[PDB]
Amino acid sequence: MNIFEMLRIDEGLRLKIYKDTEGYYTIGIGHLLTKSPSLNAAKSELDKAIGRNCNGVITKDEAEKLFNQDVDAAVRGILRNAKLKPVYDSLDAVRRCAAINQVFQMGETGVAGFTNSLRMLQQKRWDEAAVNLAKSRWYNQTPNRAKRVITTFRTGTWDAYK
Ligand SMILES: Cc1c(N)cccc1F
Ligand SMILES: [Cl-]
Ligand SMILES: [Cl-]
Repeated sequence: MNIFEMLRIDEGLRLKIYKDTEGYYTIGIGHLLTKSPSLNAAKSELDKAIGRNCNGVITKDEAEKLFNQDVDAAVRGILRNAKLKPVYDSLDAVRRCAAINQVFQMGETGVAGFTNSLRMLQQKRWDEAAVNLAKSRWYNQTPNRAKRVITTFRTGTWDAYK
């Protein structure tokens, strides 16, 4: 198990523009295209990112290219965030994947609001952090996944990903 397999399981793979859990246009492996409700806006974004007129459709290699780039940006985002960085370096390798997962799904932002949890995770209070993490719109909106990520932070193993 690694980040890529992990995320591939949580986000799945689609070659055609689709709406994600929140209604936004996305493609590939959870690659958000835009929050606007204008599909055309989304197709433009698509083209821009792929660098070619896709007409809402892409290849597998293309999807995986976005994927790489996205995994990268995210970690990179973590590392650059002052509040994030320290927590992230205090973790073992599996838990790190869990951090990445969240940021990928929610942004530097979305996450920058889990202070209490962050702190708990930094103190290595697994069970506490996990209960904390669950008291969230995040868990309530996408429980199955959130469950997998939380079990991941709690245990430090890939059990939930089987
Ligand atoms: C999202 C996250 C968590 N949960 C813990 C440490 C760093 C980080 F970016
Ligand atoms: Cl791109
Ligand atoms: Cl879910």
